[PDB]
Amino acid sequence: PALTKSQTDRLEVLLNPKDEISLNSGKPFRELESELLSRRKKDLQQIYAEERENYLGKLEREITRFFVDRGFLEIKSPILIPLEYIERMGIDNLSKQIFRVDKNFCLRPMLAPNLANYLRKLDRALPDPIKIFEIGPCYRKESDGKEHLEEFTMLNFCQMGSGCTRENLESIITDFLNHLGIDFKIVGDSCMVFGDTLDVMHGDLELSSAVVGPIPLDREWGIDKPWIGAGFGLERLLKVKHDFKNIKRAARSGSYYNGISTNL
Amino acid sequence: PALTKSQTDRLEVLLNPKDEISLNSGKPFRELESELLSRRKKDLQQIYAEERENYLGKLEREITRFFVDRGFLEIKSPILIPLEYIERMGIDNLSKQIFRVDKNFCLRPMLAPNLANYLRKLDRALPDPIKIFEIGPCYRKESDGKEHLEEFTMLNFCQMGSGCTRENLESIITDFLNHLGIDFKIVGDSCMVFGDTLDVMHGDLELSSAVVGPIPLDREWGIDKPWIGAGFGLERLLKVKHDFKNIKRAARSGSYYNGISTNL
Ligand SMILES: Nc1ncnc2c1ncn2[C@@H]1O[C@H](COP(=O)(O)OP(=O)(O)OP(=O)(O)O)[C@@H](O)[C@H]1O
Ligand SMILES: Nc1ncnc2c1ncn2[C@@H]1O[C@H](COP(=O)(O)OP(=O)(O)OP(=O)(O)O)[C@@H](O)[C@H]1O
Ligand SMILES: [N-]=[N+]=Nc1ccccc1COC(=O)NCCCC[C@H](N)C(=O)O
Ligand SMILES: [N-]=[N+]=Nc1ccccc1COC(=O)NCCCC[C@H](N)C(=O)O
Ligand SMILES: [K+]
Ligand SMILES: [K+]
Ligand SMILES: [K+]
Ligand SMILES: [K+]
Ligand SMILES: [Mg+2]
Ligand SMILES: [Mg+2]
Ligand SMILES: [Mg+2]
Ligand SMILES: [Mg+2]
Ligand SMILES: [Mg+2]
Ligand SMILES: [Mg+2]
Repeated sequence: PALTKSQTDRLEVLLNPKDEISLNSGKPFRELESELLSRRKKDLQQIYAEERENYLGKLEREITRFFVDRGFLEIKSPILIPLEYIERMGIDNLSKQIFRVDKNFCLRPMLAPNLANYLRKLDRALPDPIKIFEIGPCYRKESDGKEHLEEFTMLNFCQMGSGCTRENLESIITDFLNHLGIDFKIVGDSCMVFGDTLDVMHGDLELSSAVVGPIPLDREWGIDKPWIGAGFGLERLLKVKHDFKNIKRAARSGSYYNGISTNL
Repeated sequence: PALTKSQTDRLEVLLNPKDEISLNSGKPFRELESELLSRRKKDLQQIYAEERENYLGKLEREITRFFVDRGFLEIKSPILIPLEYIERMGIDNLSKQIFRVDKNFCLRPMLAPNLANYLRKLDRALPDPIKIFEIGPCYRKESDGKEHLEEFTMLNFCQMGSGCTRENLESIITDFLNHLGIDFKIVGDSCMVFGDTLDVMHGDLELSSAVVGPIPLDREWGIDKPWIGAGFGLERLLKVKHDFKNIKRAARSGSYYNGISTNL
C-alpha cells in the first residue's frame, strides 16, 4: 500500500532527525503515524517536565553571555526602522525583499544600520575599542527554501577602533563557533551592501557574512575609524546543531516547538 | 539668564533620576550641560567596564528564569502575524492602532492570539495544567505619552485546565511582582477584547491587565477549558524600577542606553 504525497508530508512533519524509520517500508500509514505521534508526544512531555526553555531563546541567552563576557555591550535597537535606511545602505532600487510598514517605515532586514549608529554615538563617550552586539528579529521576503525564513533572528557583533583586523575578526568567529561546537571554513564572497565578505560556511550552508572595514559606505553613516563585524542567523545555527532538514523547525512558529511538531 | 525651551529640553535629555540639580537656578546653560555630560559619560563608561547587559534584555532573562522555574513553557512565536487575527480577537472596525504589513499581515499588538493557539495545540499532548509564557515585541500606534511606546515588549503568561482561578492568578502576579520588588494594587477594569480585567496598578500606572476565563471569545479560538492569563509591559516595569520620567528611557532606541542619553 503506497503512501500519497499528503501522507508522506504528514509523516515528515512528525519525523525527527534522531529517528530511523523507513516511511515506504510497506507498513501502513496508520501505524507509522501512530508510532511517530507517540514518540513526539513523549518528546514534548519530557521538554515540559524537564527542559522548558525555547531553543531560540536559550541560544540567544548563551550567545549574549559569550559576548558580554568578552567585553561587548549588549544592544537592543528598533525592529521597526525608517525606510530611508534602506537606500542609504546602498540597497538600490534585496530591495524587493523589504517588508514595508505604513509609508515611511519598514521591518529591518539586518541589524547593521542600527549598530552603525551606535558605534558612531558611543565613540564619543567610550574608550577605544568600541565593541557592541545585538541579537534579534530581522525580516526579508524570500522564496520558499530549506535555509531561508521570512522572519529570522540575527546576531551581529562588531568593533570599531583598534584591533579591527582580519585576523582578529577570524579569531572572534573561531572562538564563537568553537564555543557552540560548530565546525566551519571561511570562503570569500561579495555582496551589494558591503563589498567583499568573509563568508563562514558549514558545508554548503552560509552561517555568516563578515566584513573588514573601512568601506565607502562608512561616510554616509558617519563612521570614520577601522571596524570589523559579522552577522549570523540563529536559526541556521540551530539547524546545524540539531540536524534539522528544514530551517522551519528552528523558526518562531506555532507549528514546531523546539523542532517537535505542535500538530499532535 | 533664562533657559530656552530647546536648552531645557537638552538638559532634560541628559538628566537622570538620581541627580538633584536645579536647571533654572541661574547657572548658565553651558555649565549645566557640561556637568550633566560629564556625569552621563562616567555612567556609560562604568556600564561598559562592568555592567554590559541591556536593561530590556536582562529583564527578559530574569522574567524567563522566574516562569521556567515555576513550570511554564517558554514560547517564541511570530511577531509578524495574519491580519485576520485582529477581527477574530473582537477588535472591531484599538483597531486603528494596528501597524499593517503588506495586505494580509500586521505586527502583533499583543501576544494573546499566538498563546491561545499554543494552549489549544499543547492540550492535546501535555498533562493538565498547561502553563506557558512569552516575552517579546508588540506594536501599537499611540498618541505621544509618557507611558506609551509604539514598539514595546510584552510578557504574557497563562494557564489552562486546573488551577485557573482568580486566587491563583492573583497569587502568581503577587509572587512575580514581589520577585521584582514592585508594589502594586489590583483594580477592576474592562476592555473590548476580554471583558472584565483585573488591572495591576503601581500608583496610577497600569502594569498589567489580567483575565480569568472562560470568556465568549474562547469558542472562536478553540479554547474549551478554564484559563487565566496576564500581560505586562516590560518598559513600564523598567520605568518603575528606575524612576524614569518618560518610558522612552526604557525603550528600544538608538537615543538611550540603559536610560543614559547616547547623544553625548
Ligand atoms: N532569510 C533568512 N533566513 C534565515 N537566516 C538568514 C536569512 N537571511 C540571512 N540569514 C542569516 O543572516 C546572515 C547574514 O545575512 P546576509 O545578508 O549575509 O545573508 P545572505 O548573504 O543574504 O544569505 P543567503 O545568501 O543565504 O540568502 C546569513 O549568513 C544567514 O546566517
Ligand atoms: N503602547 C504601549 N507601550 C508600552 N506598554 C504598553 C503599551 N500598551 C500596552 N502596554 C503594556 O501591556 C500591558 C497589556 O496590554 P493592555 O492591552 O492591557 O494595555 P492597555 O490597557 O491598552 O494599556 P493603556 O490603557 O495604558 O493603554 C499593559 O498593562 C501595559 O503594561
Ligand atoms: N548598513 N549598515 N551598516 C553599516 C554601514 C556603514 C558602516 C558601518 C555599518 C555598521 O557596521 C557594523 O558595525 N555592523 C556590522 C557590519 C557588517 C555586518 C555583516 N556584514 C552582516 O551583513 O551581518
Ligand atoms: N485574542 N486572544 N487570546 C485569546 C482569545 C481567546 C481565548 C484565549 C486567548 C488567549 O488566552 C491566553 O492564554 N493569553 C492571555 C489572555 C489574556 C491576556 C491578557 N489579558 C493581556 O491583554 O495581555
Ligand atoms: K534519521
Ligand atoms: K517566516
Ligand atoms: K531627581
Ligand atoms: K516606539
Ligand atoms: Mg539572501
Ligand atoms: Mg549569501
Ligand atoms: Mg551573506
Ligand atoms: Mg492602550
Ligand atoms: Mg488600560
Ligand atoms: Mg489593560
